[PDB]
Amino acid sequence: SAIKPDMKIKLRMEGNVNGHHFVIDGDGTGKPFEGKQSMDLEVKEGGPLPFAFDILTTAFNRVFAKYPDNIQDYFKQSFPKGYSWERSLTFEDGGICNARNDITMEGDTFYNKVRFYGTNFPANGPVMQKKTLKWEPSTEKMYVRDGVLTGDVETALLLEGNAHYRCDFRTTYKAKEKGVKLPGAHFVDHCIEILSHDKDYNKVKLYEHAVAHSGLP
Repeated sequence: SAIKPDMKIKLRMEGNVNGHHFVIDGDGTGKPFEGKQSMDLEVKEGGPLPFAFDILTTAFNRVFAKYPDNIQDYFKQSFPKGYSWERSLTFEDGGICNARNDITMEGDTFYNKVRFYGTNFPANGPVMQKKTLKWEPSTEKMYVRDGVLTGDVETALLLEGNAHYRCDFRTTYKAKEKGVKLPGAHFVDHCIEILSHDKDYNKVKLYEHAVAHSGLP
């Protein structure tokens, strides 16, 4: 195995939401085989961000997911050469984002080149007014569509005042190496949380736990 039980994470995100430019660096560690990761994020340019930090967090690697023996693990078999993903996020009030990550490995470290582009967020909506509290736990449906591994998430952000703000994500995943075999259809359960933050979310500690399963308990 190329992948160790303890791996470092290095990340740079460049992006624009509703015209606002920003650059965010990340440093972290995780346990690929237990499906757990945490990372420290720091806004380097464009802070304080004028939109809900929460919209970025699913962009800050399905290598961090506990896969049982009976599901093909496309992500761990992609290394050391690595893989990319592209994601479209569609929010219920017309906000739309496109994100991508190119993931590489050098020694004990995953490097992440992340881009995040958002537009059409209404000025009076929860993203631009900073009314989000968290992502609900979610299930990602994994299947093959025209020869490409595809994940669908139907999820929601909890808002201030007991309301939910619905999001649908579609992610396409592509190994750099031709001839990594596609998996069968399956599920990955996700829980993402902000563990700590400073006043304007210039510094954030982020955690994710993910488990692959075939639907049964």
